[PDB]
Amino acid sequence: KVKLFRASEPILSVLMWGVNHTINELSNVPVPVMLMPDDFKAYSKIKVDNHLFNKENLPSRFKFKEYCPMVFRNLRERFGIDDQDYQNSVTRSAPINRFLTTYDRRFVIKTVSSEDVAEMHNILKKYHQFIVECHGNTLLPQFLGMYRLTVDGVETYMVVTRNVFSHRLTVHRKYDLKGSVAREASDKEKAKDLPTFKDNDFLNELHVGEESKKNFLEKLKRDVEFLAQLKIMDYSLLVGIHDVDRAEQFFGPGEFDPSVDVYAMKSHESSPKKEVYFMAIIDILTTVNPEQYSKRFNEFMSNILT
Amino acid sequence: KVKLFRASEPILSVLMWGVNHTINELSNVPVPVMLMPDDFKAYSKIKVDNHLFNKENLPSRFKFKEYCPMVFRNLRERFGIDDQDYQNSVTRSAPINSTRFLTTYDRRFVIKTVSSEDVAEMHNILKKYHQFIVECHGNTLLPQFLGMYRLTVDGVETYMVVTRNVFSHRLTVHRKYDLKGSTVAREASDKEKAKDLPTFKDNDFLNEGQKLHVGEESKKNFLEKLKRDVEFLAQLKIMDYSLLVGIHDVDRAEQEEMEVEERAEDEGPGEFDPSVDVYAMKSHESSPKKEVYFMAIIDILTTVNPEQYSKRFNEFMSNILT
Repeated sequence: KVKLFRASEPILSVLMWGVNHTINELSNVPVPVMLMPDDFKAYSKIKVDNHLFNKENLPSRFKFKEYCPMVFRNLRERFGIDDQDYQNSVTRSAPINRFLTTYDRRFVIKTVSSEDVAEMHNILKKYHQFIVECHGNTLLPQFLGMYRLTVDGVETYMVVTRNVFSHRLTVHRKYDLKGSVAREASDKEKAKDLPTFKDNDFLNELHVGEESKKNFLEKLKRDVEFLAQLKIMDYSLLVGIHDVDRAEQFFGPGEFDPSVDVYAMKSHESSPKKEVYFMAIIDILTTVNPEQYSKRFNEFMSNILT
Repeated sequence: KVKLFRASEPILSVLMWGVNHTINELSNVPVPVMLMPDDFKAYSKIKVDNHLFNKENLPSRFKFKEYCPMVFRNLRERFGIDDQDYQNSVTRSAPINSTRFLTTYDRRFVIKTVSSEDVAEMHNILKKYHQFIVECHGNTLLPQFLGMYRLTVDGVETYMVVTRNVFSHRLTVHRKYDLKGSTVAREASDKEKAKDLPTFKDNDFLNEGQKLHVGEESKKNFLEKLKRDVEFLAQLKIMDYSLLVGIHDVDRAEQEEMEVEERAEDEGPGEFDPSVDVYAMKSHESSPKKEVYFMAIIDILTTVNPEQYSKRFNEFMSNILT
């Protein structure tokens, strides 16, 4: 209950302090009957300027800013995420390795630009109403919070999402898929321990059954169609495969809580390999178009599952 | 759980918010082995700029600064005050009037509005004051300093010093005095005398033939505390403090209470916890009316000399009681 905010970097400690502060503050704000237009233009800003006090892990001076806190708190609720757990995932231990992850791997913390923040504000209302409408059952990124950190006079923007991958299960194959032209992974990329394979890598070489294919493709058509309405493109389908048998060499094989690992789906019983898949849409912020991009994306993702 | 910080004035909302905030933050600072010189020069500053957010009770923009929070946390500890109790006494409901003399809703603590010179003086005296509080284990008639803050609302600064209440947080004061020992005239004004609970002075107590019946055990303890506190004040450049004296009539309270329950109809007793009401003395057994007194030294921040003022203070206050 004594929360030091020890971290590898001052910036991370400031993040921890900041989520802590803002989440607490929000625990002193009543959950409204509904969001109002102003909430979509609102923010909190804090400037800390301490002196000879509590400088073990935190800087003496810094700034923290949370964009649209009522909206993100409502999003958090809609995604079945308790403010307290969110807070604990950020504050109990330094987030880890620009893409970061909370120590418990539940949440991804992505550094962004000023333009991503603007874009976010631009789509936030429609995004929220869409989340409401789909009861949070979506394949889009699930945005949990958005922050601006000012450390040493240097502004850093962050967006917090639920992890596409399991927070426990090891991912054994990564693909990033646009359905696009053509693209592959490099010698530079095929070098890594975790290669980000691509469309050509995948087509060169997913078994969930026809009901799962139904619901997944349903979700996808609805999300990709929403993305085309907002006239967005160049996003991908992030796909990760956990090979159950490979991992076997408290515990639980291929075991996971689908209320937590939200994008996880298991192999059909008559699958060649015992496997768990993770599939979501990413990169929705920053000679074709949405209609063409959206529909092509759909064709491709469709001929990916059986 | 949901603390709204609702108040009569924005300034009070900021105070509630500020105490809540600083105590919470201190909850994430390890309590140390011994206070360091740095702790006596230290402070926390926070600037809040909320835009279209949380603006029902709080100002959108305000600043809160706490002076030397490690030291006042330690003082709180040495005075038997738990941080959470403190924080709750400030946040659960708005502090009430008695700026510039405020009380928490539960009558436990006093919030005084002070000058920047007063804050500066506190800083001059804080190390020695803390040392004294240490070597006397909190048993003192001096003001018991619990925190010191600067609030900024609409560009305007306000400084506050929080103290433990001299009076009981339950037992109601039926008559009060401010005593100095001043050979000079010390009298209550027609203004003050017209008030509901006038604050009487030296010649008011002398003329009224007032005396407080505590019996010698209580009296010796008290005179010993006073002697040491006043010598401590004289050690510094300190003079012109007063003895605040509150008198609570047990019977009179009983009557008031009776009238209350009797109104409700149509529409222990004189006891006190000495760990909470820290300046409180029961009337002696063989004493006229059953009273409870509250006696503390106040006003120590802002021809005769401080040593002399100290001995004279002490003599007058010896004579105040039997």
